[PDB]
Amino acid sequence: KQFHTGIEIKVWAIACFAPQRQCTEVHLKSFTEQLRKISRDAGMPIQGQPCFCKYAQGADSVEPMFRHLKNTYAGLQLVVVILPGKTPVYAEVKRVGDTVLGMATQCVQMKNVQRTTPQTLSNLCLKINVKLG
Ligand SMILES: Nc1ncnc2c1ncn2[C@@H]1O[C@H](COP(=O)(O)O)[C@@H](O)[C@H]1O
Repeated sequence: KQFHTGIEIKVWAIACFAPQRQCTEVHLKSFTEQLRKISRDAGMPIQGQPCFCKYAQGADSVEPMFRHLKNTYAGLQLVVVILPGKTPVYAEVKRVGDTVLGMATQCVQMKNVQRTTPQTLSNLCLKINVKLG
């Protein structure tokens, strides 16, 4: 439950399973900037430039995507996964990340990317801190 120091997240990825027309590029860039600042201020800095940011659709897209990521980006520390409401994509991200490829993933809801609040960003930093701590 305690906050872990020493975490720096330099290589990370975004997979957006929410529809681009709903969660546009500027939503992603804005969400990301807000996340960079609060994680910085908290002392678990996530660098502002993700190594990869793409839209995907459907649970079947998850495993080919993570394979690509794992095959392409050495030192990949985290995949942030944006979800549009209740979706089987969540189950699949966890199956593949935790069980198949050993890749750390953190899911977040589309609504919290379209409009951030300090508290929802805080919730996310803590979930991330526990994971990589
Ligand atoms: N069945 C589901 N469908 C969509 N989103 C989910 C589901 N289960 C959990 N989540 C979201 O996943 C996030 C937690 O992800 P994680 O901490 O990576 O396990 C929470 O913010 C939830 O909103």
